[PDB]
Amino acid sequence: QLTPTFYDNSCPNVSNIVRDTIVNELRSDPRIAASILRLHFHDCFVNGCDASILLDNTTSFRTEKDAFGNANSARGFPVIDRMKAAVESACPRTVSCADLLTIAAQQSVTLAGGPSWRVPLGRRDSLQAFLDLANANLPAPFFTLPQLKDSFRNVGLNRSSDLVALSGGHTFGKNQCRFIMDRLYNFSNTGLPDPTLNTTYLQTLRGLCPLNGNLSALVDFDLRTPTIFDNKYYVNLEEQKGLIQSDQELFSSPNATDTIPLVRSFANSTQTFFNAFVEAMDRMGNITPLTGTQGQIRLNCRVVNS
Amino acid sequence: QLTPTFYDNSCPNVSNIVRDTIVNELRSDPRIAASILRLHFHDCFVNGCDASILLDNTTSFRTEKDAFGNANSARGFPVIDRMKAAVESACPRTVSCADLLTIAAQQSVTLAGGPSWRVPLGRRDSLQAFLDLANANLPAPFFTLPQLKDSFRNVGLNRSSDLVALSGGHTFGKNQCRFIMDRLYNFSNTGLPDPTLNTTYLQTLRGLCPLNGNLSALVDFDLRTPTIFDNKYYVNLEEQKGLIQSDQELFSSPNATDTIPLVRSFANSTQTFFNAFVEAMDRMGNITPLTGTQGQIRLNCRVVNS
Amino acid sequence: QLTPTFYDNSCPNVSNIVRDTIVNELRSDPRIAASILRLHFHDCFVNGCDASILLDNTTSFRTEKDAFGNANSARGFPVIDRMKAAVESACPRTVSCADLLTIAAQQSVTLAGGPSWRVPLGRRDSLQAFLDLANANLPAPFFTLPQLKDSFRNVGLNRSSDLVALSGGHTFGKNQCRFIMDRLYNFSNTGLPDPTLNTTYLQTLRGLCPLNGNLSALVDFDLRTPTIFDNKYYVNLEEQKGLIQSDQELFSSPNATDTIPLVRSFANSTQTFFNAFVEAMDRMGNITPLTGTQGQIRLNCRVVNS
Amino acid sequence: QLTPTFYDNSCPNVSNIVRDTIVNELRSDPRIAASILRLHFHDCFVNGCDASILLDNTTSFRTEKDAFGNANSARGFPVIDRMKAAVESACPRTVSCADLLTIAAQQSVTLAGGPSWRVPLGRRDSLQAFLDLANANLPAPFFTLPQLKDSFRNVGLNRSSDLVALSGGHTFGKNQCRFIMDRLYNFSNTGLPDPTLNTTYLQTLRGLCPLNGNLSALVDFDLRTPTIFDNKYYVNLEEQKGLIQSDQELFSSPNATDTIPLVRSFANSTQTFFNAFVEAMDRMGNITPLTGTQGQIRLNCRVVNS
Amino acid sequence: QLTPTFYDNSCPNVSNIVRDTIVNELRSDPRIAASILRLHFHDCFVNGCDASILLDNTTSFRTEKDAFGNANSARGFPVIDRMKAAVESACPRTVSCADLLTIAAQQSVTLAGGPSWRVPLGRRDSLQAFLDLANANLPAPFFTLPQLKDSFRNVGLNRSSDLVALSGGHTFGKNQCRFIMDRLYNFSNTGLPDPTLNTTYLQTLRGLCPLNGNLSALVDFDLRTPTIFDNKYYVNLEEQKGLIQSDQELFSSPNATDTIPLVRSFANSTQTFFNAFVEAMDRMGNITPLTGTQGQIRLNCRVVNS
Amino acid sequence: QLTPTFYDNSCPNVSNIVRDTIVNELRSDPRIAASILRLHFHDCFVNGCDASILLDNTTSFRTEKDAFGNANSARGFPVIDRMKAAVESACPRTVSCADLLTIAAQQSVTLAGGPSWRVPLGRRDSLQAFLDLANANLPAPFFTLPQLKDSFRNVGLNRSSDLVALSGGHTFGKNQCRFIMDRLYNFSNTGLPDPTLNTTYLQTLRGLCPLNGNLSALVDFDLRTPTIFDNKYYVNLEEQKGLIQSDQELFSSPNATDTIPLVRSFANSTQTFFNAFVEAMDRMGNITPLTGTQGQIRLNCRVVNS
Ligand code: HEM
Ligand code: HEM
Ligand code: HEM
Ligand code: HEM
Ligand SMILES: [Ca+2]
Ligand SMILES: [Ca+2]
Ligand SMILES: [Ca+2]
Ligand SMILES: [Ca+2]
Ligand SMILES: [Ca+2]
Ligand SMILES: [Ca+2]
Ligand SMILES: [Ca+2]
Ligand SMILES: [Ca+2]
Ligand SMILES: [Ca+2]
Ligand SMILES: [Ca+2]
Ligand SMILES: [Ca+2]
Ligand SMILES: [Ca+2]
Repeated sequence: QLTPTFYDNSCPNVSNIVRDTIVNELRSDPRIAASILRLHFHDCFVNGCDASILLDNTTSFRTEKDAFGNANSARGFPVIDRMKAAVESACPRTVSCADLLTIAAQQSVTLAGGPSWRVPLGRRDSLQAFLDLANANLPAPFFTLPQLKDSFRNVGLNRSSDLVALSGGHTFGKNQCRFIMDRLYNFSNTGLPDPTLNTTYLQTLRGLCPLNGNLSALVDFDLRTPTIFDNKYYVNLEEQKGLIQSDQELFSSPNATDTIPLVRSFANSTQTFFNAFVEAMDRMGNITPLTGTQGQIRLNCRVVNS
Repeated sequence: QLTPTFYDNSCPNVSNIVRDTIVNELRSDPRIAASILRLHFHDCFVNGCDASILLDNTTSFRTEKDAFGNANSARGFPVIDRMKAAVESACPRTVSCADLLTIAAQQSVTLAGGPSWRVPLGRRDSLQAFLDLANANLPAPFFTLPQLKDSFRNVGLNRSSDLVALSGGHTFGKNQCRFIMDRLYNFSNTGLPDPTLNTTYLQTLRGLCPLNGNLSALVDFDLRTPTIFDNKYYVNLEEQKGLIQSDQELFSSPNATDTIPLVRSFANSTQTFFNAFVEAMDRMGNITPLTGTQGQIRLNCRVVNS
Repeated sequence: QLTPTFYDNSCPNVSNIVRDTIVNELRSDPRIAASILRLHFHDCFVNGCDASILLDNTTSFRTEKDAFGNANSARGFPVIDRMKAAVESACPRTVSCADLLTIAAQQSVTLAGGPSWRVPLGRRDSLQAFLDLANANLPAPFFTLPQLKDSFRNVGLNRSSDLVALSGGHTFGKNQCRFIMDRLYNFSNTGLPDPTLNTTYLQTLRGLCPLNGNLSALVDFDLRTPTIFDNKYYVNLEEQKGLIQSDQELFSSPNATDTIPLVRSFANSTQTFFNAFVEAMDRMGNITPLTGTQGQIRLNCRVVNS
Repeated sequence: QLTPTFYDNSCPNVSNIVRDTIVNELRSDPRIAASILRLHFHDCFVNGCDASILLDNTTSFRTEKDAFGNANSARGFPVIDRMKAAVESACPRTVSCADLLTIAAQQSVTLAGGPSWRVPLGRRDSLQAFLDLANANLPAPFFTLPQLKDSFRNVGLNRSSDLVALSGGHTFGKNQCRFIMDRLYNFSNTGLPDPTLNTTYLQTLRGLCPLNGNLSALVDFDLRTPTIFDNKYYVNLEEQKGLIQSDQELFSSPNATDTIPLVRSFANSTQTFFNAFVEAMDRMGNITPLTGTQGQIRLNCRVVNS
Repeated sequence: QLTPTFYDNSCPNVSNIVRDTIVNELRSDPRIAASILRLHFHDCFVNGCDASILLDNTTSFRTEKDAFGNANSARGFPVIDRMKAAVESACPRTVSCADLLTIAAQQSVTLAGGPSWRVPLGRRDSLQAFLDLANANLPAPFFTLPQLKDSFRNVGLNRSSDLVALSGGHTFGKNQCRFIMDRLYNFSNTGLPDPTLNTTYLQTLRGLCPLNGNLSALVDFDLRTPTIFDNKYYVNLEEQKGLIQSDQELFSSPNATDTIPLVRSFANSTQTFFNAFVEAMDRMGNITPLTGTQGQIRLNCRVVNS
Repeated sequence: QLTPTFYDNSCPNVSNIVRDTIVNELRSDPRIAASILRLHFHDCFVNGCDASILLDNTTSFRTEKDAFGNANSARGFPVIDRMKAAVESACPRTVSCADLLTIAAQQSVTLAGGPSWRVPLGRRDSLQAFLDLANANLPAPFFTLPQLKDSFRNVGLNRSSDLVALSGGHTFGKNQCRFIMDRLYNFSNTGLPDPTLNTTYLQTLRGLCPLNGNLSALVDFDLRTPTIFDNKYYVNLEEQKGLIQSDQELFSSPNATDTIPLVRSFANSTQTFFNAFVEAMDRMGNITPLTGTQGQIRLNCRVVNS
């Protein structure tokens, strides 16, 4: 039902427009590509990729921007508005916000040096935002592996490769100190740091996130190549250098039987990882989409067309 | 206009409640899933899926339960009342009986081992029952293929796949002897059995439905897997083992030019059949629904809210 | 994702059927093998090998047959229809037109004496034709080397070997006089012939394409073996006997630094060329294919299944 | 590094001298202003504005005058020699040929009625001519929009305004029939004229360039004001009256998403166009200049000082 | 594309492991080396050396073990499983079953005293088994020479040396009486034994395979050195002592014009035969392999990885 | 005497070749761009940019690779050999190793995100390596500011901007712990750390370079953007975060009167820094070059042509 050539006759330049917008932002916000990939992920895990995450509050529904995994964390919204205005100008009423965000996530990966592919298209925009569902569906950094696995399965991403490949999104981007404190100082009430955190790195992290510092300070997800989309994320995991608990568990959990091989496999071959990432991405992009005449094609991503 | 996420913020647990109710019934009535799928079908073919079939007699209108294809045949009503009370208790005045029956039919298929999907929702309940329309719209086992085709077209299901896929509902469930007698003994006044009925099976059927037995005795629609929702129904058709005339005609009628390929196709691939079934089901679920402020959300499925 | 054994259980005889059809045509049209190889190439460069080039005009989309590089040039369509009818007869609804054209191109090469291999299979057919994209993506005979290189890169064929190997398709086949006139008489407004065209050959070409003759008259791409698929194409390039500008530039352009070695290499070893050709062909055959449930398996290559 | 006041103390009268020379030529060759603007453009696109285009053949290097876009097309050289002798007489050894040609191009625009500004100065003259680079860098009338865009980007003119503004140089000047024939009779082998050429104008052009006439006959670039530097060039584009393919594509190409607005914008306001032109011109004038002690200040523009 | 050093950095000990396993088996089953060489041959002739022959039945495909030339004949499977477990233990997920069987066949030859060489590596495992293709591609003992030649050509082994060299695999190993009965008693309905079978040997064979004995009793292929890989196989052919019809025909067929010289040549020089064998083996090992990312690296040779 | 257009007619593709080589290396060694910039610097400071640093030992002279500032520090040599072979293949005997290394250093800067410019060319290669001169001319991390200033002046880089701009090369790249130990623990026998090293950073550095760790472990020169060529290097200096003593002294030395303003100036404007860097680079590239017929054009950078 979704096809990569959906706009080829109706709006042949969409990807160019999306790409130009991102390249442009990158000059002022080098973090933009990572943020955008994350928005798509947060979009798709709550009722599919329907742009529900882009809606602002209304008297009929609460915005997903207030969900626990989005509040004071999700960012990049004005950039999406900018690309939407640009494409409305070129192909009035034709490209939905759901598709736009998908194309943008894909372009962000390629621009950060990752694989290049054409994402299936033709999704439509939701009529409401689902805050409660977002609170229930988004995974948290403190989940154990069986919990992460449960979280992915819940939305239909039932293969270990889905979880392992998609976690590679942590090959760039930033993370707040608040999310790693319980690991640097008192992990799970043991009164000691997380035993799976390499001790040399532990010292560095403590320097970046001092026990009485700013919890909103940012640290890079990938210590090797912080801004390049490549497979270094997996190399770090093998050395016990995954930044957040959910990262390290893919390699260090007693339940990581089925994941350790994929991790090793992705760490050994950039190509194997890229192919896997691309397939996992297209599976995530296919979660319960709105197609045909369901939903709408928003004029502005933040509000339902009236 | 109908969207699968309609209740996601208002009554997130509906499907769970519906599913639990059915699983529970299944312990005492293994036939319940089949019966429920049949109610939805009989609902949708008479003025759309508006729960009109669930209304009991009033002084202003006759119940569809007395229609020729419903009388002493349709069953499962108390189970619908039970799930309705359960959901009224969880989400007072929010889920209509039309939606409830749709969710229930879908859950019955999955629970019997069929595909799993999210049905479009947001239908509303009718204000009256349409007995005459039911007498005119419901197909009968003795219809020829052009008649079955006419019957489906009449309600908008105009593709051969609609008829072939939806007939796969006969992959489980029961059927009364009365409906196959004219085939086992004197078919169409020829004084002989239906030539399209495999002769070995003919003997078995005669053992189950003796010339002077109980016409209400039940036989399984699918001799291979009587209770499992799978594609065996089509395999039987190729061997001349379709139970009722309307089943066998999809493969044996001289007019079965456009249907034979679909039958063969569904018999060869469980996946092809499942996809087809799901699409056909969603097309049937979209017949002239009552949406927006039309119709109502009944407190009890058997009566109009006063 | 694409595998050479895709039809081995479902339609084991496809290649035989394709081969027999071509052998048969060859008796009446000795040019058929060359034409078919060219169709596949023109198919793959416009949204991948999805048989989009085979669709005829509809009210929703214009046919690619009217694209600048196809109009009054592309040929062989009725032969594809013939092989499609033959395979539909043997394996109803199983082999897509995209796969058929790929198998046909490969068989045409082998039958003209080239290498023999099994092409990866499992592609599906597009839902529309892309005329504008064809106008933008197909290379022209007057492109400079950096332009040819840009054209190939654009579709993902980013290696110099891709361009050099695939240009070897000019080892057989015909070309119209109109495409070489600017070279025989007034090259690039210099008022003189192309200095890279051997002068003895120049005289012959002028005899074949007189200044006031028929622009549609045909000349052979390869003067050594016009109909045999071998490496002579490269030997001609070293002697300044490439027929069209884009051919000669691979060896004579000031930017031909990376291509001259491959040309020399392919001219010295039939085996080296064959291996290269085969790999380049499989890379071209892998451009953004439609797989799984995307696109369809057409009953007739010229129209979308309704 | 380049400053508009470079000669203000050393040779305060240069512009006057340049202007007087042009005014004088204009009496005998009304086309001179257009030709001169074109020389500067052809100078700057090949290794920057270094007067490399003005050098005649030597035994060490071939003249750029033989490049494909210059041969039997570029003109105005003796007029440059005349202004050079005049300024050598006033300020011996002080003004380079690169600066002279820049001042001349600017004066030609103003004298034809365009904006007036002071161009940045201080460039120096090259030691050789670059024929191959000229063959690779100069755009041709048959390029598609993505090709024109690629051509400009290649030399550093990376904004759509650069291409759109600078194409306005076609607001005056002449063009040979040979460059529009493929459009009037057989466009891209379609056997039909270019569909983007207004049909009334098509007839006029055919009258000026008969199918068997003189290919060197000249037609005006701008049908509204052939000799006045103004924004009419853009008005013609909106009516499908751009003379050469590269002109019309800025408005009619499927890829003209980012250019159509600029075209419309320049067509609506002479001032907006003038400002844009001036900025684009100064960006082109800044391509990799030779400054300080690099290159030399030629005594005669056609030869390197020995 | 296939290289002998493929595992040298990833799993340097594979050959040692394979060799040790075979040496070990040899103590209990002296026939193991011959059987293994035969498995590789049967693997390669059905869709290339992709380990398709090692897969057991599934509901999606029938095992090739039931093919006419495999049923109650092919053996050695548990030994392959043993070496696979041993190498999985040393280099988890790195060596495919296709490569393993190739290395094993080569080691079996050397261990039986044949030449020693490094086989090209890097093949991958198939996703299905091809029973019908096996029934069509495997040669039978009763084929005439033109039929054997046709059989080899069909898979790409088009030289007479391929057939003659590879038939030398009969220099060791066993054969069932059933395959030589038609020759010892009633050859081709002549009511007489095969005239090309030396009469003294005929008597011995009759003693081993009595007219009413066990058809599964085994006789040695090579009467001179039954277990040593050497050229004696050819010496026997010259004396009319080839055991099965396809063996003797290489020397006695009226069509054996091109083969008789090779036979004589191999009978005269152990070195000439060894070189030929090795080259023929590497050509057979190169039949349509799955490389790069095609196919997979099985964890267990009998089943597809799920 | 040196001109940026030196190879434009003789080997127009050199820069492309150099750039492609580096882009390629970057995939495996992200540190390559930094290393290459450093080689050029070490080349130019010892008898000018004459590629003397690239020569290996001979019986007539010792290699500069053994100089104190090169031994177990300088790297990237095989990459230079690779680009040299590539350009010899395209323009035999035309580009010297001295020019190649200059182009490479410039390309490394741009590829890491720095300015883009065309370096003056035409240098030639030396006939010997100068080890003693290298020992005397290369600056060390422990030099005081007057010593650094003396070192630069000695080779002709007599402006404070030369030292300040060129020190910005430390905006990327790595440095060994051994070079910062005296600063982290016992600075200049004071028994205390360097007072000009920010104390928070001091802790981090100590974590990276423990008092009894590996002296060859690497730390990044720029803590803000370790791999991006930008002006952050200067921002760190103002916060006392220059990594090595010679870095911090430009801002903290009592003699830093003339340098502090430049540091502040470069920290405030990326453009000001880029312009300065480029000019400083071209001044360094002009140190006593071998031109005309002096020196030679090496076939291989490691040895003198014999
Ligand atoms: C194409 C025309 C159709 C005809 C003529 C027909 C006829 C029948 C008949 C006569 C029975 C048995 C009634 C009894 O013994 O009391 C029956 C049962 C059933 N039918 Fe159909 N049917 C048709 C289409 C469908 C469709 C489209 C569906 C649903 C998707 C369906 C689902 C069922 C099920 C599941 C049962 C068994 C119900 C139970 O056991 O309670 N039928 N049908
Ligand atoms: C590299 C750029 C290429 C250009 C500019 C180009 C151009 C052309 C032209 C102009 C013709 C003759 C058209 C006519 O007279 O009607 C032609 C014919 C042909 N081309 Fe190419 N071609 C290119 C690449 C390829 C590729 C990659 C293949 C296939 C692997 C190919 C295969 C053929 C064949 C076999 C013919 C003859 C077709 C026939 O006789 O019907 N070409 N090509
Ligand atoms: C965008 C791509 C461009 C193309 C493909 C192009 C093409 C041409 C052609 C083919 C001619 C006529 C040649 C002849 O008949 O001999 C011409 C003339 C001219 N072009 Fe362009 N041009 C381009 C850009 C420019 C630019 C940027 C300028 C200057 C700012 C310019 C200024 C002129 C002028 C003034 C003439 C007339 C010269 C005369 O009458 O002597 N062109 N151009
Ligand atoms: C002002 C005096 C300078 C001193 C004392 C100095 C010192 C050093 C030292 C000690 C290292 C690390 C060596 C190692 O760990 O093996 C280094 C690396 C580096 N230096 Fe400098 N340097 C100076 C000037 C420059 C200049 C002018 C440039 C170039 C424009 C430069 C570019 C680099 C680069 C890019 C690296 C990292 C190389 C790599 O990662 O391989 N340095 N420098
Ligand atoms: Ca969503
Ligand atoms: Ca990374
Ligand atoms: Ca109803
Ligand atoms: Ca069943
Ligand atoms: Ca296509
Ligand atoms: Ca040929
Ligand atoms: Ca120039
Ligand atoms: Ca004008
Ligand atoms: Ca096989
Ligand atoms: Ca033997
Ligand atoms: Ca030096
Ligand atoms: Ca930096």
